[PDB]
Amino acid sequence: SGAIYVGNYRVVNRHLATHNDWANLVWEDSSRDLLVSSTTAQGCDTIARCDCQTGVYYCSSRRKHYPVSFSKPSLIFVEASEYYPARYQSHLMLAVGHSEPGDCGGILRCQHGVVGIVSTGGNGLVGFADVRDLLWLDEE
Ligand SMILES: NC(=O)[C@H]1CCCN(C(=O)C2(O)CCSCC2)C1
Ligand SMILES: [Zn+2]
Repeated sequence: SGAIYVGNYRVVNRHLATHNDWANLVWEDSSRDLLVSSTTAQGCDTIARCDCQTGVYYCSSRRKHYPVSFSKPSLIFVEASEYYPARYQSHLMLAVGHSEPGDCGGILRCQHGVVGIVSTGGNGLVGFADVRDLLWLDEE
């Protein structure tokens, strides 16, 4: 579990969104595994606006932050899970690291701020849903 809290937005994995998230919906995209809901309180996270390919992510199944090198956001084939069939997920970045079911929502960050959240795992790989292109998270 986990979310990004920027401005009056809460960014979560679409597959982990709550009823309150759907009842206060701003935007959602199944192909990216992302959903954004509105919040009453202002958040403290800042979004990175950069092309970094190195950063650090939080892994809840290890209680640890790990430095990683990650690929550029791309269209990657993801195997069937309890939440999605086998399909192409867009704006996904891969790295070598631990990610088991429950690690989704952990933040990946670089020197500029939040880059994205854990969205996929298994096989000694971890995939992150990028948020750096969502410029509207910085306004309204
Ligand atoms: N964004 C997605 O399509 C993910 C939905 C949840 C499940 N996804 C995963 O990668 C695993 O849970 C599969 C079992 S091993 C741990 C990682 C894919
Ligand atoms: Zn950066």
